[PDB]
Amino acid sequence: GPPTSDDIFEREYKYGAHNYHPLPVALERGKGIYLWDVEGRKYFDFLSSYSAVNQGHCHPKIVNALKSQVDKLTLTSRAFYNNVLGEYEEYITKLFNYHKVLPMNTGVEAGETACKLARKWGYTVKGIQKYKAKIVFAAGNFWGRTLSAISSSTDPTSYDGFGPFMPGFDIIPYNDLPALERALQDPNVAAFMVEPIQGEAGVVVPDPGYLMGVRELCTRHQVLFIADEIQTGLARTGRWLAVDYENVRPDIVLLGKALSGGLYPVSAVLCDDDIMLTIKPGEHGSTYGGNPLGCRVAIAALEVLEEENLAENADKLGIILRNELMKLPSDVVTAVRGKGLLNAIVIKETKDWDAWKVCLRLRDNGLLAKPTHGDIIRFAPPLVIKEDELRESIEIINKTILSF
Ligand SMILES: Cc1ncc(COP(=O)(O)O)c(CNCCCC(=O)O)c1O
Repeated sequence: GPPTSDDIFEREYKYGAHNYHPLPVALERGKGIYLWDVEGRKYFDFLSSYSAVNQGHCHPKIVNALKSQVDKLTLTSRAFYNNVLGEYEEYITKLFNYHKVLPMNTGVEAGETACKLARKWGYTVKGIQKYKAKIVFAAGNFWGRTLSAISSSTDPTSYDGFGPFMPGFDIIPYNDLPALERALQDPNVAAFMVEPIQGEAGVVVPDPGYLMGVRELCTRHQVLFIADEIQTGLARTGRWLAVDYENVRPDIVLLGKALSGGLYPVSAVLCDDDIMLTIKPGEHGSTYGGNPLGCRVAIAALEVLEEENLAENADKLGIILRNELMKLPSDVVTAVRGKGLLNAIVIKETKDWDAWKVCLRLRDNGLLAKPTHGDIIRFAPPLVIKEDELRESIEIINKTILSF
């Protein structure tokens, strides 16, 4: 007989690393906004694989692209050309209006690529002496699990026990233009990297004008503005890029997640020639980066986001969702924040009542969500959700919260 949910749990515990403690639910199927476990139970997905399935689970067009390409050609490596990569590159660089794209697989690789680009540009264009180039980050940032990524982190669970740490990474508070100015007084600073909204920190939305400030502060000090839109980009927040809300053009744009609809690890780094061309042949790459299969999947995913106008959907439905969430009692839900379909609530955590328990009961009532720490619950359903479905999921969130 097929394994039960408990069987799945014990098997992963026995033969898999304990680097996660996931919400006890064992899914075997997913489609659109919905997930199904081995017992056949139906659930709303309100995490969307950290925006990777903005298009919903197993969106037919992207599945068709994957299936059509998998029979033809999947991996030539970059020692030779394949026929798809140039097509994808032209499409995506004209969609976001940058000169060039460097393809990688995972989001952390896009971040690493951005850091290498920043340092090369600093040494070779800005004249920073080797090796004194600094990159500034914002506290609460998350951009991966490599040693470099955790070296920028202020979250002890990311970095504790994994040092020594990468030099040249300065940290300043988020949503703090004066701190950024002070930091950008150092001429050896090559770049400032920042999330338009801090996802894993708990959907931290900075104040209006922060992004435009950052653009101005980077421009005035000859510092590269790196926007990590891996979670916030691709329709999730109600625009194609979150930075669009303030009409800001970063120097480097990081893409991932929804770039494939969950079908293939594809990330992208976008920038103009004066930054991209600092890296010469043989100095950077990846085995699977830019393989034809991922490129087909990515073209399809981006087409889906454009054709179904998922950005406008996310904007309208996020308005509705936050409105309904504000009606929860302030004595139990202390805050609701977000943009588009990236939202979170903060609950008045107690010794006995926390966000984990809330997510357990939400699961019990057919809605899957992720708690950050003990007091933050993310609400981020796929952008294909309908209003009638969004309501009903809201009705589950209510009832669950007011059950405690
Ligand atoms: C803004 C932002 N940029 C970059 C990244 C890095 O993306 P990778 O594909 O996990 O390396 C993230 C990582 N997201 C992680 C959640 C999934 C998990 O840890 O299991 C992010 O949030």
